[PDB]
Order: sequence, then structure tokens, then C-alpha cells
Amino acid sequence: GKRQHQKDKMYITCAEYTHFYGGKKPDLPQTNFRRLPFDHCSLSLQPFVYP
RNA sequence: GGUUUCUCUUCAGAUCGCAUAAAUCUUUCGCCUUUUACUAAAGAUUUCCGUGGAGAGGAACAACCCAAUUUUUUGAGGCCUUGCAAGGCU
Repeated sequence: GKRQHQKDKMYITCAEYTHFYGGKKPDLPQTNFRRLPFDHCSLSLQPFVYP
């Protein structure tokens, strides 16, 4: 045997199944940095005048 | 009692081998009509060219000097009192 067609195999390959068909994605970062600047109103998301 | 040299069995931990091949399978890659033959990395399992320890049998070559301080060549023996022991003695 020679592994001649390894991307196109008779089944779904392991990497292909992970990336497209419901394998576990690594999912590393989640909302790493989402902080409003201190000078901004939380409701308006714009610089406050009367804090 | 020894050494050398062949065959077989068994166990291999040691860089088993200051050397280094191939095959099979699974992952990823490169080739791109299909299959041989392949490109190159990881992991797993075998084969092959060699090696070490132990045991058994065969054959060949050799042989049944301190006595003078610090130790071991003596300060060694004798008397008195009390309940051999202690002390005083010579």
C-alpha cells in the first residue's frame, strides 16, 4: 500500500470531519478584551458630560 | 585446574550495533486521469544484515629480627588495727 490520495479518501478524513462535520473546534479566545473607555457613558457609549 | 575452535538451547536489560536498511498500517503533506512506482514528517508493528550473557556436546593445543621509662622479662616482697575488705606502714 501507498498512501496516494490522502485528502480524497474513501471516507471522511479526521481533519475534514473536525473542520466541517461536527468535530470539536479548539475555540481558543472568547471576548478577550471588550471594555468601554472610562470617559464614556455606559448607555450612550459616547463621552459623558455629567457623570 | 587452562586456552583455542565448531554445533545446539535459553535469556537479552546495555549507544544490545560510537553503525544503519526494507516492509505493513494509521495520521497529516507533495505529486494529479486510474493503478504500479512514489514525495516527507509523526506514531505503531514486523522482517533483514550484525552483537552480548548463561548452559550442554564434539575437536585441537599446553600441563597433573623486641630485657634498661610508654605496655610482654617487675619495685618484685614483709609488719600493725577493726568488720577477705579498708587504712597506716617497712
